[PDB]
Amino acid sequence: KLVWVPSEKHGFEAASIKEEKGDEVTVELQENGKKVTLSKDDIQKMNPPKFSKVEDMAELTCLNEASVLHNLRERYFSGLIYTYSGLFCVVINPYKQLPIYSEKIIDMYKGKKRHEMPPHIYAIADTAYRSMLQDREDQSILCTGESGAGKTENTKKVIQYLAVVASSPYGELEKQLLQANPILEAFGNAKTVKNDNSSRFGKFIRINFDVTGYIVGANIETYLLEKSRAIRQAKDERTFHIFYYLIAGASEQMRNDLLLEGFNNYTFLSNGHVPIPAQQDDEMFQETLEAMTIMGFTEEEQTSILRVVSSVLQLGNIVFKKERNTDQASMPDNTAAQKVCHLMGINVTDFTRSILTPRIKVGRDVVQKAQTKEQADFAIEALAKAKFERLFRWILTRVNKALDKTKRQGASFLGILDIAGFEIFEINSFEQLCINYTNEKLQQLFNHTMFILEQEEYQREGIEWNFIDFGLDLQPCIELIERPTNPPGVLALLDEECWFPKATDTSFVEKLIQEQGNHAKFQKSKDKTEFCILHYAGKVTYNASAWLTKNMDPLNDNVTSLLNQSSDKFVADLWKDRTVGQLYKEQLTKLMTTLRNTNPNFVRCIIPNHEKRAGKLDAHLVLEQLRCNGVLEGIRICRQGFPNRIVFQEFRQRYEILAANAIPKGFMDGKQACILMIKALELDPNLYRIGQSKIFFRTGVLAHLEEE
Ligand SMILES: CN(C(=O)NCc1cccc(F)c1Cl)[C@H](COC(=O)Nc1cc2ccccc2cn1)C[C@@H](O)CO
Ligand SMILES: Nc1ncnc2c1ncn2[C@@H]1O[C@H](COP(=O)(O)OP(=O)(O)O)[C@@H](O)[C@H]1O
Ligand code: BEF
Ligand SMILES: [Mg+2]
Repeated sequence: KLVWVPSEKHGFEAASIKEEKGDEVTVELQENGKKVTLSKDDIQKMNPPKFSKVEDMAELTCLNEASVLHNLRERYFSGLIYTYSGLFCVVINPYKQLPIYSEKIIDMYKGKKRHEMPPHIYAIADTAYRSMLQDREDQSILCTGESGAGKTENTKKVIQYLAVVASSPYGELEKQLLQANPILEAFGNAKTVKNDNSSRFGKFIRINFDVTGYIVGANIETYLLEKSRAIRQAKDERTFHIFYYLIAGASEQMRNDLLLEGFNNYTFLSNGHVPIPAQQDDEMFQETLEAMTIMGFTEEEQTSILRVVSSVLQLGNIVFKKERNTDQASMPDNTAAQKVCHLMGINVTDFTRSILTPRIKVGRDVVQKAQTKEQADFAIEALAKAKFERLFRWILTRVNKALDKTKRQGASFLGILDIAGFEIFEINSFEQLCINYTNEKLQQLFNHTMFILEQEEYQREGIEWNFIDFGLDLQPCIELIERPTNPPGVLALLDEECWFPKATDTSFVEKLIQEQGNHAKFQKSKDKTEFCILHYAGKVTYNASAWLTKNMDPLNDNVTSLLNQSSDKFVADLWKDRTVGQLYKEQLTKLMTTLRNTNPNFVRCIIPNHEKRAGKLDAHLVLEQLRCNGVLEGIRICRQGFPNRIVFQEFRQRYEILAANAIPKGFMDGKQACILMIKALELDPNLYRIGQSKIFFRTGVLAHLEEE
């Protein structure tokens, strides 16, 4: 007499039905004994105890939100962070070190089928690896989820599994491969209120393989680096790890060399020295230097990199005042300009002139215009973000150079996506639009993949599949963001608005209301810069402040030129060289085109709590992520159809006891044997469907069968 009822504290909770009266049901909570009257439709059927901590939730007889949630909860507290959810995988961040990632465990998963061993990331990495050789098709592992859910941690475990199994211990390439993320994270990761090691970029790591299956090379593409983090940070947050590593670690000689001057003497360090618990910045600096040594970065490359990190900071120490009774920019103190110019290998007078009085061509004449304090601050800020992303791109292209040095492309690859998941913030700027546009494509991919896997399964069994593409639901929303013309999208109207002379951020929004106002996935807010978009996971209020500027990404042409002709060979290489929106759409088209031609493996990461705590599972927050992931839409769709499918030999062996009379003494066909057991059970012909190898059942039909 036990059931699942909705719970404000636990999401769902065990309770027993004491009295029924039509739709009204009076339950008694199996925790505190408190009486609760609620509707029959809020009540959720509970699974037999033989399903306690079930490794694959597709095995559940009663498929419901309450049963799935409890299955993940039971596993999580038993130390079990991995759970298979039929066609995809779920990972709940333990926030503690688990002993599941040793050399013994790697060897145990070598060539094992998904069902042959307990759930692990190693098994996803192995099944995709074996399939790549067997089927001769490219693979992908998609580690999705919120900030601090476990995307980076899992992505790296796939790398360390494959660097062991697909090795030619480890070997120069595999040793270097394991150093890519230590380097990239030093420059692209930061301490955030959500994650002490948040990825402030997204990546798709492509590992290349020999016909035999040996790692032959690798390439990494990065997306959306938060270059604005170099300038200023929110309360209790840090810039990229590298500034703290360098300042904390650098030798007495290095400090003097690169003109480094402590945590409190830099404006680009908004909160001074903020520490990362259980981590020392000086230790991490040595750990980063070591990784760059393994990757083959010469001491000169290492030192020129730290010299750029130092100049990025100095830029954010230059102070502009105003000439008396004018808006005109003045630099009364040359101290910072001199220090940064010594580092950038450029002339200080030529730099000062390039920031305060830049020469601009008008045709045919050239206007030397004096800048306002505001324009010069924007120019120095714009240049510091631009230098930093150009330093990340250089470090990245050098890592790729080290990792594809063999001039070998292989017969196949295994792509590993680790990009930022959907998150609604207080301010959702142009970057959030791009991140949320990306997830509209990654969720359409997942939805459509499940739709193909099922369409193919239903066809094999010869059972009727009356469903339209599950990916098509996310299509109008995408068309509101991309779509070049007929109704032009959000980005298309931005690109067009950036060309208008008098154009403003409000101007852009007014034009957006005028063009997309009555679009299904559009809503007017309630501020003249604000607008809403109804994404798969939820309504997001976007603020269009400085988007026109963000899409244009302007830099002072004069200083970029000086840097292009720097006396320092490295700085010169950085500045060796149309919209931000158009360029990102290209990156996403190219990534989606890649992913669409690989067999995808989904690894849905779940954050247990917003506290960064071990053994604390926030039920309603885990529920909120399964909704967002598509898990709850999945539970619904499979409830609608046939969730339980059993093979004839397994149906007979499992339920021989009940229909004892139906099976006559002798040899008989599997399909034939079951028909008679089904007929003896007097099962409704709407509840079942006989397939070519498995019997398809509606939800709770097999639960009824579960009796002794
Ligand atoms: C019946 N089924 C299950 O795995 N049921 C458990 C389950 C489904 C969904 C969310 C869940 F939590 C859970 Cl436990 C297997 C194939 O069915 C799927 O997996 N479809 C599916 C469709 C979706 C459609 C839209 C959005 C998400 C979706 C997710 N998924 C087939 C199995 O017999 C063999 O693996
Ligand atoms: N499987 C795991 N085992 C141990 N710690 C983990 C695991 N997954 C995540 N963590 C913890 O969570 C933190 C955030 O993980 P991270 O992968 O960087 O998140 P994100 O999904 O934002 O990339 C890590 O610093 C670590 O403490
Ligand atoms: F913090 Be996650 F890596 F976006
Ligand atoms: Mg990450």
